[PDB]
Amino acid sequence: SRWPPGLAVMKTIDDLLRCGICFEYFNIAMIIPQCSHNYCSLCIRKFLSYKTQCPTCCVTVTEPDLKNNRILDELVKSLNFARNHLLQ
Amino acid sequence: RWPPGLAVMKTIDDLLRCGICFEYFNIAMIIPQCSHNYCSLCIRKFLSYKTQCPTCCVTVTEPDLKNNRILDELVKSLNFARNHLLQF
Ligand SMILES: [Zn+2]
Ligand SMILES: [Zn+2]
Ligand SMILES: [Zn+2]
Ligand SMILES: [Zn+2]
Repeated sequence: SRWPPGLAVMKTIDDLLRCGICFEYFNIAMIIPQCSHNYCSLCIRKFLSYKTQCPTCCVTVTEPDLKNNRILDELVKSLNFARNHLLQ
Repeated sequence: RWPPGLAVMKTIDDLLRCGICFEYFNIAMIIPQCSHNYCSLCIRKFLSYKTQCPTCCVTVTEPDLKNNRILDELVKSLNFARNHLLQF
């Protein structure tokens, strides 16, 4: 998941688009509205079945709180496309 | 903008642009019911005139809005990258 020579600066953006639970690019990104943290749907829903809190900041969170953060899905798709188009 | 080598990055630029002011998000707010995003001031001003999402027309009021803090970080990071890749 690396860029052509001289695009090391892209790492910051790549890192922002990765879930803190699984380290993969957001898959069906969900926001926790009370704290603005984001996770893959499956990742966060699995965590909340365990503990009803944000796995980053510890604020109380229940499953009905979660909302889709659709723009992150769009960004993941577009960044993957960009990266592959450049490596070509 | 991006040099020709990196023209594809315009796709990422486009996703970080507020649909009200056409500038990169400043203090991004998400409308949770529809997942569209706008600069905080842009959408709050719009809602004082018409209580709807500018893109999808669902009813929205100011108490609905939540910070989408990841977008501000993405804007900051992409600005850095762009400003250091002008001669790529
Ligand atoms: Zn995940
Ligand atoms: Zn949190
Ligand atoms: Zn705006
Ligand atoms: Zn909308």
